[PDB]
Amino acid sequence: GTIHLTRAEFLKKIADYENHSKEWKYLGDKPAIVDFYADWCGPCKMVAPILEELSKEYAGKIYIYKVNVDKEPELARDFGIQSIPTIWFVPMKGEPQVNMGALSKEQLKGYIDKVLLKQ
Amino acid sequence: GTIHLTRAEFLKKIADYENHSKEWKYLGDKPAIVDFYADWCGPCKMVAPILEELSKEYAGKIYIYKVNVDKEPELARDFGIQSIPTIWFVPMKGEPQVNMGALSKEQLKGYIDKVLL
Ligand SMILES: [Zn+2]
Ligand SMILES: [Zn+2]
Repeated sequence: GTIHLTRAEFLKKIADYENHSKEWKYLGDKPAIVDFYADWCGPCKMVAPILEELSKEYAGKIYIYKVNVDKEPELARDFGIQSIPTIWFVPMKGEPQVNMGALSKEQLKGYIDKVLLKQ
Repeated sequence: GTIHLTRAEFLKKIADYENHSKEWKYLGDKPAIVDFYADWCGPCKMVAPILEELSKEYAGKIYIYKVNVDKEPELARDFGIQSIPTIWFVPMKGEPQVNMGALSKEQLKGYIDKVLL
């Protein structure tokens, strides 16, 4: 005849349907920096050229990404950006490490070496 | 040098971070009907015998399930049930086809032979 179904049975016979929160999973082929900045940020203008030269010095070893929070408000909001700049250090495996505020080249190199490249 | 990212590009190069994938993965070994009913439901009274009949003539081809929404409030709420009866036709692959309202034996056979089989 027809088959009566509890929710517990539904999960086994129909679909294990709950939309469980997704675990962080990096998709890039090299570790990365992700720099959340804005045009009106003072420090960022000094940091900007530092990131360009770091992207050359570590070329082939890392990516350095930039996100303009004004142009990408959904992304910025979803990641709770408050301090400008907010800099993410994203290793191939593990949770991103987050720094709020500006950093010197040597501070950046420190994070690149220890966090991105696992020295 | 540095690479600028749109959100769409972030989703590909960094992390597909939203809970927006989940694939509907039907777990059964044959197609199914799932009938969301309730005791307070008038038209369900007419549909019930029809389903039990269909349950027999298609035995081994499909399953016909029944969910009492008042006994399974989380299921009813999670799937946004808005009227009773609500009937699902669940294919081996693809999203289920959903019909709100009582159907006829002629109509149910329609979906079964065409959508399920
Ligand atoms: Zn979002
Ligand atoms: Zn739920």
